[PDB]
Amino acid sequence: CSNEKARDWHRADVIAGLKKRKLSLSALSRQFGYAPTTLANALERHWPKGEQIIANALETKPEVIWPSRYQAGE
Repeated sequence: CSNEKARDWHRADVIAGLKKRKLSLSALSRQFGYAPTTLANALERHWPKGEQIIANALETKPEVIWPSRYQAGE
């Protein structure tokens, strides 16, 4: 019924995976300035630039945390 964690990283695979080192949507938010609400709402809101902030911490690409949303190829 609820896809919640459809194919992308669970809301917990995001924070649990990231927080596994030293990251929390609350810290990355004030580290750049955007209130904690912005970073959080960046999970379902229209703002692909918010995922860059998170993926940047893993030195990876957002296409790795949300692959089923990106499929136009490369």
